[PDB]
Amino acid sequence: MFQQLSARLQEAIGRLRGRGRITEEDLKATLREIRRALMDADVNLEVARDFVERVREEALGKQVLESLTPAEVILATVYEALKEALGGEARLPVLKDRNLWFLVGLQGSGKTTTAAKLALYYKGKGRRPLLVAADTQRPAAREQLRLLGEKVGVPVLEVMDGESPESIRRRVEEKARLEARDLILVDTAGRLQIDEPLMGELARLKEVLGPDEVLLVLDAMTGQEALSVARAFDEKVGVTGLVLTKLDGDARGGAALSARHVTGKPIYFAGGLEPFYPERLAGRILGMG
Ligand SMILES: [Mg+2]
Repeated sequence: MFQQLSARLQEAIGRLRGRGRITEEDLKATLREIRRALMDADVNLEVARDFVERVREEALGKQVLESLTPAEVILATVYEALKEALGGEARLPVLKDRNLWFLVGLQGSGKTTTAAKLALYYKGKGRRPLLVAADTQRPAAREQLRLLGEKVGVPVLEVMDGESPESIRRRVEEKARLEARDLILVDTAGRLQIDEPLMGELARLKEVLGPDEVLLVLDAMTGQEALSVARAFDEKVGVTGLVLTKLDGDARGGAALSARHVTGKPIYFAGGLEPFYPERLAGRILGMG
């Protein structure tokens, strides 16, 4: 995962291998190399700085300068720091008896596909999901979700053009009652960029529907821009967790590695969609697969 970063971290660590004890300047050099590798992978500057300080403190705590196999001590330390940067421990949203979640994000994030994949994931766990195609301006966005629902075997309520949030609420409620739906996944409007009309409509929909989770879907390939998108969605709408898509196309990793620090939000899922496992990703970056 994250090809360029992975190669650079592995090389930085491997440079230390089979050479016996290393010097302080050797360690500092290695840290500077890791820092540059993170920077080049579009990790947020402060995240990268904190990461290497963490590694250094942890490595020195493990007596790296006395070690006869310092590369292994570095490897361990970097693994942990990666784990932590990525979220520490696997996290998922809390289901209750009934749940109504928003998916938010830019057109291009994979939001709509993600909504359908999440519905399938939770159907496999025994929930009874309902997809809601909530774009009140674009019939094609609603049709997209309708087709995906048919593919995954999950019902889809399509909002009407210009439908009020209150009417959406009523129709969703009705359908959920008639169909015993217990997980309502609202695919909100996707647009190419953030603007005030979008935000205001999302914020209003949120006031009226009262979602228990707001999942922000981000194309990881956008790098740091994703986290600026995240901050904007959080400030203007309010997010509870992230879904990162297109991780397999991301050679860099900066968004994943920076999200916890920058946004304070968990990465729930990774995009054909699985719960996000920070430890697995940390291993993959380091070549343990
Ligand atoms: Mg308000």
